[PDB]
Amino acid sequence: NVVHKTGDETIAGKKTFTGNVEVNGSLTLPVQTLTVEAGNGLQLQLTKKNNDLVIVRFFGSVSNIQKGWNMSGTWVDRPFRPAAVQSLVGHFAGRDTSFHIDINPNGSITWWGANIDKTPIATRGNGSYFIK
Amino acid sequence: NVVHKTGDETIAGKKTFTGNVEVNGSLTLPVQTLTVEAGNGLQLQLTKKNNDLVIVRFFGSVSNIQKGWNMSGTWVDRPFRPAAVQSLVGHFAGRDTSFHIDINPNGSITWWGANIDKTPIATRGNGSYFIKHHH
Amino acid sequence: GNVVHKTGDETIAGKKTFTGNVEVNGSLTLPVQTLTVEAGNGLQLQLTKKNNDLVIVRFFGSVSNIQKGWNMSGTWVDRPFRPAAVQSLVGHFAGRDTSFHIDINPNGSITWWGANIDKTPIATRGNGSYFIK
Repeated sequence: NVVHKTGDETIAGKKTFTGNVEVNGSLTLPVQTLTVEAGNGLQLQLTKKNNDLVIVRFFGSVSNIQKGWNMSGTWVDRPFRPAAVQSLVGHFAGRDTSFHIDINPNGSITWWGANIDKTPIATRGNGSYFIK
Repeated sequence: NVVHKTGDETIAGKKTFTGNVEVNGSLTLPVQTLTVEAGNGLQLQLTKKNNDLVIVRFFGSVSNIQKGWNMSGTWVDRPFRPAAVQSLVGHFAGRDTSFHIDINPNGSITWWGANIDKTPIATRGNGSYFIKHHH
Repeated sequence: GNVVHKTGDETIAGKKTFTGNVEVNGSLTLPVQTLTVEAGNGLQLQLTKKNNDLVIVRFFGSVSNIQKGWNMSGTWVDRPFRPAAVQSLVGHFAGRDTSFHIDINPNGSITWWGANIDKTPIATRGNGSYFIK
């Protein structure tokens, strides 16, 4: 039940390192992913590592929404919801223009681009937030 | 004075794992937060993990600033300053338009949106940088 | 003695799988690599990759003579920095209200997804993050 300086080993218990720790190989942490059909044609692909850092990738295209409106689709599942509202910037493919969405702590998503009419505009980009 | 394969333990010393490490529970690293009234109505909420990765959340509303001007507010505290100038993109709420700011290693912030006249414009978004961006 | 101690600087081989919770009060240092890319059309990327997974890209340079959906006509991203899946990274034009994005593709090519840019260079800046895995 001792940890050695060689060999593959499994280690249980809470280990608190008070100093500097270096890893020269790979550090593997939990990863979870989620796809959200957020509404109005917007899709989010979320990847969460260490139950904290989330990178959101925008897909789809948005139409028929105004600033301040919540997207009319599926809310972000509980394990991806941030503790505070997170504003994620995205870009309209092939344009000079951008938008942001807010992912609210309840999982709802609020649109904060300009109003978009019936003509969809492709939405892309990566945004990052911390859950805690 | 020995680390075991069970139990809660505290481990002092620089420990270098030359191979692979996996953590199946939570990995807790240092976290520090700071709110900065940057100037010109712009507010930054910074969260720094592992004295390295920072996510900056923009709040407030900017007015009366020209491109390339330092913002006329509070400088970023030393622990949050990057080693190289970092450009963080933000978005004006309810608009098609965006800006960026440069967070300078000295703690200052430079505005790099368009010139903004006296009417404030709400500023939002998350941007991330490494303090230790270099190998 | 081949055991890890609760004191002292020590180097430790073997894959160590911590099935529980781990806390680091000092700094955790993971592998870091950097790359500068003249991506084409004046666009420059400075990339930092940590743990062979998280990448922050920093845009520099000034872009000209590029159309939407065209691949940029410069150096492709070196293999170690390529994402598994296409990653769209938003950038900002310095001193302007306008923005762009590029797609960093799995082969290291980069596709321009701003508006078309004619002969006059516009300065490009900003950070974007992605996971390789």
